[PDB]
Amino acid sequence: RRLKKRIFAAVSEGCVEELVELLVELQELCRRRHDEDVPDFLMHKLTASDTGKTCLMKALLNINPNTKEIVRILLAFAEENDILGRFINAEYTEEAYEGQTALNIAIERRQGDIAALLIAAGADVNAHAKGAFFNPKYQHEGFYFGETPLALAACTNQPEIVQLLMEHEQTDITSRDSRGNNILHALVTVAEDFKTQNDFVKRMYDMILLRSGNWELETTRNNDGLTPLQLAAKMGKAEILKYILSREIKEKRLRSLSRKFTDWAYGPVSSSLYDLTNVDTTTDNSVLEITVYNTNIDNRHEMLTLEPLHTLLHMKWKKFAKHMFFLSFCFYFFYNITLTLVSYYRPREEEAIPHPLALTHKMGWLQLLGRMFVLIWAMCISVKEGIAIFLLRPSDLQSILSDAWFHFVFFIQAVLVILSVFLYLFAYKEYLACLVLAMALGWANMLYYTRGFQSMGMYSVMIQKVILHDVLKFLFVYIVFLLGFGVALASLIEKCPKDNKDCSSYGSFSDAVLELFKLTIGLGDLNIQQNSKYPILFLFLLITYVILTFVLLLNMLIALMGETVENVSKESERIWRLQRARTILEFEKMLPEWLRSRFRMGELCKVAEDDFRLCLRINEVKWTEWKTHVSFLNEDPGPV
Amino acid sequence: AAKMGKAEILKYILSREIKEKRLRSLSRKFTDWAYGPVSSSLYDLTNVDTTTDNSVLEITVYNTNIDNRHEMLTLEPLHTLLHMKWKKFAKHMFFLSFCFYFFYNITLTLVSYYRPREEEAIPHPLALTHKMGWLQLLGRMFVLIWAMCISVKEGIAIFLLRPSDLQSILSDAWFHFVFFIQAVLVILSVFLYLFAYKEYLACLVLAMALGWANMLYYTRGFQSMGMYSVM
Amino acid sequence: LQRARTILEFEKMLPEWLRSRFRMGELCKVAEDDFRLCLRINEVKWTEWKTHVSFLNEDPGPV
Ligand SMILES: CCCCCCCC/C=C/CCCCCCCC(=O)O[C@@H](COC(=O)CCCCCCCCCCCCCCC)COP(=O)([O-])OCC[N+](C)(C)C
Ligand SMILES: CCCCCCCC/C=C\CCCCCCCC(=O)O[C@@H](COC(=O)CCCCCCCCCCCCCCC)COP(=O)([O-])OCC[N+](C)(C)C
Ligand SMILES: CCCCCCCC/C=C\CCCCCCCC(=O)O[C@@H](COC(=O)CCCCCCCCCCCCCCC)COP(=O)([O-])OCC[N+](C)(C)C
Ligand SMILES: CCCCCCCC/C=C\CCCCCCCC(=O)O[C@@H](COC(=O)CCCCCCCCCCCCCCC)COP(=O)([O-])OCC[N+](C)(C)C
Ligand SMILES: CCCc1cc(O)c2c(c1)OC(C)(C)[C@@H]1CCC(C)=C[C@@H]21
Ligand SMILES: CCCc1cc(O)c2c(c1)OC(C)(C)[C@@H]1CCC(C)=C[C@@H]21
Repeated sequence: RRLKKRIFAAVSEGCVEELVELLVELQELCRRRHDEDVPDFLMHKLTASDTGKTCLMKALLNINPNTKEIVRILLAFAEENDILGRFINAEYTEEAYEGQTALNIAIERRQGDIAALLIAAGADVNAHAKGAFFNPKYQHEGFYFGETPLALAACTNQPEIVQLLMEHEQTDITSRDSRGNNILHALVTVAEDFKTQNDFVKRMYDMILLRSGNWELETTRNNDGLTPLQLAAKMGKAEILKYILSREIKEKRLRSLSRKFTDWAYGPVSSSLYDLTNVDTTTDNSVLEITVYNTNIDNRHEMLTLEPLHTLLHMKWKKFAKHMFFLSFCFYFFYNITLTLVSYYRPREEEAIPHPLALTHKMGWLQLLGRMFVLIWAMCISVKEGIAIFLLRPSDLQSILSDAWFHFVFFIQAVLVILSVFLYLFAYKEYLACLVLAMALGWANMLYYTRGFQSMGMYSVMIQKVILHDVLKFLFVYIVFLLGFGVALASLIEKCPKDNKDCSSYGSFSDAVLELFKLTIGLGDLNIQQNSKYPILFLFLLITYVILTFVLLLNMLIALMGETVENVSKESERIWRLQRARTILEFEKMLPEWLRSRFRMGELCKVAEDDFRLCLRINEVKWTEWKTHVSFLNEDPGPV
Repeated sequence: AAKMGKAEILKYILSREIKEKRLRSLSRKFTDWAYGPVSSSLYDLTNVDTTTDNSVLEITVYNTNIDNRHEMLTLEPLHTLLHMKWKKFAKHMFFLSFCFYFFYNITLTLVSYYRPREEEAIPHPLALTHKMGWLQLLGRMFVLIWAMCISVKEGIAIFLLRPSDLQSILSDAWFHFVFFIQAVLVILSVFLYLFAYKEYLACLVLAMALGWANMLYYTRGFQSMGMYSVM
Repeated sequence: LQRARTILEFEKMLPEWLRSRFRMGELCKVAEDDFRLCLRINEVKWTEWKTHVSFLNEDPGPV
């Protein structure tokens, strides 16, 4: 293998003369040495076995200003000895790198000129790469282009090569990779925001679709049942989603491939009929379901401006969800009042036994429907939220924000009511402690129903983000000081002469924690005389607790100050639109078949000749940029 | 460049790529490979790690006569190098610290509210227990050994205090003293009580209150709490 | 910053055998007659492109 290793060193450096020298020798060699299987042994003297790497690969992996040459001498050599098929179509063999061919290397190293040669020489254009570096799971183990040479040219912004590969036949544009993705899914995969990758996926996602001329690639489910449209929604790619929905192909013969059919235009005013094929919840998983109920991404706020949704969210509220949100509040109001107008009349007395909420049995009519409404609606929450418990594929944060703080307290409230009626039934006196939490949890949870009511809605967000993030810290350090300084003053106190009982406020530890607790809130009375060994030390630990406590309270107002000036005006108004969206859809999931169909949005359209699809009209006004409006669906400018 | 605090020049010395051949040997940014956007850059750690004597990672951190030590620690054979040392060994040792310093104050505290809150003739507060059960033996004994342990150790941090330009005040030394004072007041008392003095109680109580407030120190490897203990 | 002092102050404590085990780095053939420690830091960059020529090892990736 001396001739083998030296030719590898030849393509490496760039020595063309030294290459042509051994070029003759391998030509002189194979005629008489190891004949009768010439092209196999000849190839075997070019294969870097245990890797599959041939000379042509070794040439283009290592680019030098003298590289266009060494390719040509090997290609003309492949022509003479007739190995041109297996020569170019050879691939690596190891699992870490499989399928990587010559065309795969040339498209990466920006040698677009050499690419045109290898394609014309008969390179398998619809190649693949099913290795590990080419299908990583974690980041920074490799690069996912999509197991086609076309994708690597498009993902890496090589439009000249994409056009050339595209025009050449045998270029199956409807191909599919290992994980089922076609060329369009992969472009949705590798696409970041404008801070990162500039815009070229938006431009290259356009170029392939315009020329394709069919509703084929945009309607392909990879393996898990996802189109490029749905895939863009799940991963959280906002820029590409803005294009897919609001796509106008003004050039005729491809107006059919649009979703922005302009109904008409009279000067500044125009009417754009967007489409709602797979955006509404009529079918299975859609944008409006994925965009809202997803939690594994972070930018769900920015997506809900994209505007066959925002108009679509608002109209669902005006129709049905505004009412159902209020019909909810009236029953949940009547419930707590019922639970409360039992709790302050029957428990505040004792004869032998009161039955608190059980089957009334010797009470008037007023109290029958009272107690009965509690148990049925108590079980009703107790069941329902439990399904929301179960369908809780882990909300990435936790029980904490984005919804699940509230579905538990609803659940806990329902359990504690029914739990008590079981406790009381056997014998137990523990019924009262459960009704009282059932009130206090209930009243504080009426605060929940403030989201379809604006500015209050933003206020119920700010309280929540504040009782998760800053106050929880302040307690945790306020505990350790209180419990810390609590012992110090609870131990410095000494003998309580029984002749002078209740000798001091600070006695046991339990009293020290509270009489310090009353001090913090601004309540009670203080006298530095309490029976102690050191009245000088007994105060220094107290004035200590005043200062050290006080300092954190200033860390409080500034830590929220450093939170509110950055967040509120953008934070509250936007996540409010989010949680309001879940409320709309969650009601739409409830509705029966006949009632949902009646309230289904949309209006039919003749967007083109052989094309009827749903729509949603959104008028607008625009003055700054003008045109001689030519793209009309219907020429008559206006309604009717 | 590290000692004087010159950040711009340090950014160049570490991340130097001499792409032109014949002088690639003079680099510290050897690219292992590159496949399109993804690449792998093998930076160097000749005199950046603490394997040898005074280095960047020792000078950049322990220096106080400059002001811009923050901006330097982004320069990135350090930031990656700081983070990996934590994941390996220092995350654990920081928590093994907190458990013993937790068990210490609880020990010091579960003596302070049971024996001092009574008086017969004399209680021996923390001395050699001598007619107590096993629970109280390892209790008192753990206090004195670990009390001396802080009392010694921080004292070396006292001595190796080429004046931290501010003072005892910020950038570290506010906390190494209260650790020291806490350790002194405990052992100081056991000496005071030994002779005859009644002053033992006043020292145990500061030993608690200083101790509990200094548990706030151990909040730095735990993020957002860590930023709160700075503010 | 203060987190950095905590890391090193612990590293100053560690005995000889335990420090050597936890020593970072990996050997490299950066050049012909040159072996030195290293630390791999991968990255991602999209805005500026080039026909990458400066390779230590030609095989693009781990292993
Ligand atoms: C976060 C902490 C937990 C939160 C809790 C939240 C709720 C607040 C909790 C309130 C509890 C209030 C007192 C309860 C009733 C008394 C019983 C008791 O506990 O004490 C008994 C023993 O215990 C002691 O004497 C305490 C000594 C150890 C202090 C531990 C503090 C740890 C904080 C570390 C923080 C780590 C920070 C880490 C930083 C990274 C003595 O009590 P007594 O005199 O025998 O009892 C009176 C008798 N009576 C009741 C009949 C009248
Ligand atoms: C024609 C009528 C036939 C009956 C249809 C019945 C349909 C009702 C649906 C599903 C039927 C099954 C009921 C299950 C009961 C428990 C569900 C539950 O929790 O509900 C909630 C109320 O949610 C509601 O949907 C309101 C229920 C009041 C009756 C509405 C009738 C009018 C609907 C047509 C109106 C058209 C008006 C538009 C203008 C033209 C109670 O709140 P919660 O316990 O905290 O629940 C969590 C959810 N939440 C926090 C987001 C609120
Ligand atoms: C600056 C203004 C803003 C901030 C202000 C600070 C805010 C608060 C910060 C911190 C809380 C501070 C603690 C206060 C406790 C005082 C009372 C005490 O310790 O002893 C007393 C009670 O003792 C108990 O009841 C023992 C504790 C029981 C466990 C429940 C703790 C409640 C905390 C829930 C946390 C909810 C978290 C949910 C929200 C996120 C006396 O003990 P006793 O003798 O046993 O009882 C007397 C009656 N008996 C003799 C008849 C039995
Ligand atoms: C194989 C084990 C053999 C033993 C090795 C012994 C090594 C220990 C080192 C030095 C030995 C000498 C000890 C001197 C005692 C006083 C020092 C001191 O203050 O310590 C501190 C704890 O600091 C620690 O280092 C933790 C000590 C607990 C034992 C750790 C054993 C596991 C080490 C291997 C773990 C590998 C796990 C990684 C995953 C694989 C106490 O806090 P402080 O008093 O306030 O001190 C100031 C410093 N501080 C504020 C920054 C915290
Ligand atoms: C008001 C914003 C939403 C809300 C509702 C609640 O029901 C409660 C909330 C918050 O905070 C906690 C969990 C601390 C409360 C504990 C006890 C009660 C009586 C109520 C709990
Ligand atoms: C909490 C942040 C760090 C800290 C720890 C402490 O130990 C103390 C701190 C601060 O402030 C002073 C010095 C005023 C305290 C004096 C008395 C006590 C009981 C504690 C002192």
